[PDB]
Amino acid sequence: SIQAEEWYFGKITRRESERLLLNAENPRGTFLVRESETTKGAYCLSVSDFDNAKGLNVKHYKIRKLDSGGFYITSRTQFNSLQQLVAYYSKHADGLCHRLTTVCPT
Ligand SMILES: CC(=O)N[C@@H](Cc1ccc(C(C(=O)O)C(=O)O)c(C(=O)O)c1)C(=O)N[C@H]1CCCCN(Cc2ccc(-c3ccccc3)cc2)C1=O
Repeated sequence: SIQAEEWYFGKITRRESERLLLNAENPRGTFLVRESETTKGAYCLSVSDFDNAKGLNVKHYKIRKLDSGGFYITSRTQFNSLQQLVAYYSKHADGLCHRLTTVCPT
């Protein structure tokens, strides 16, 4: 269960995820997974980033889940679970702003 994961914030809004991720103490890759605000069945991976150009900022990546069982950000790279997906992105930046590092503080 996703509801078991400490990085799963469930039904929080996009604005709220930005409020939590825009904390000065968050290093790049601080993240949380929440429900998509407008796509039934989808989730969103909200991630903190930082560069001199934009300072501290947030990126939101939609996560799709097929009834066929696969979870993914890009259909080319699928996982059997949301947990496996988070594990993979904690080791690979790929198309993300930074590899996932630590769960977002509230
Ligand atoms: C309004 C907004 O924040 N849009 C997000 C997408 C998005 C997320 C959540 C909701 C949203 C919510 O906020 O709840 C909702 O679902 O309703 C909505 C929305 O408003 O509809 C839309 C966006 O454009 N993110 C960027 C994020 C930065 C990269 C650029 N890109 C395209 C992309 C390219 C590559 C990859 C990639 C990643 C890993 C590996 C390989 C490739 C992923 C995305 C994105 O999707």
